[PDB]
Amino acid sequence: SEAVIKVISSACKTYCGKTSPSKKEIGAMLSLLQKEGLLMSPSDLYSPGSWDPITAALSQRAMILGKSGELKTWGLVLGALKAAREE
Repeated sequence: SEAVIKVISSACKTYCGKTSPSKKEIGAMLSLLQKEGLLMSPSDLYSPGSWDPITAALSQRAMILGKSGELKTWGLVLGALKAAREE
């Protein structure tokens, strides 16, 4: 909502680098992860046990609707966290 955008922006930069997303990207993806009912708060990203219902949905709408405007962001924000919760 304001902090998470940065709390995760620093992680993706250390797990991806320049390839990482942007404050504009994540910010938009978040609003979508809250409207779809997939998340109740921006801090929900700290729940690695909810990435399942959040990864299948995004990949489902993209494969079906034909647009991964939010997937490209999820995959990135995930590729970083997944590594942060492994060490």
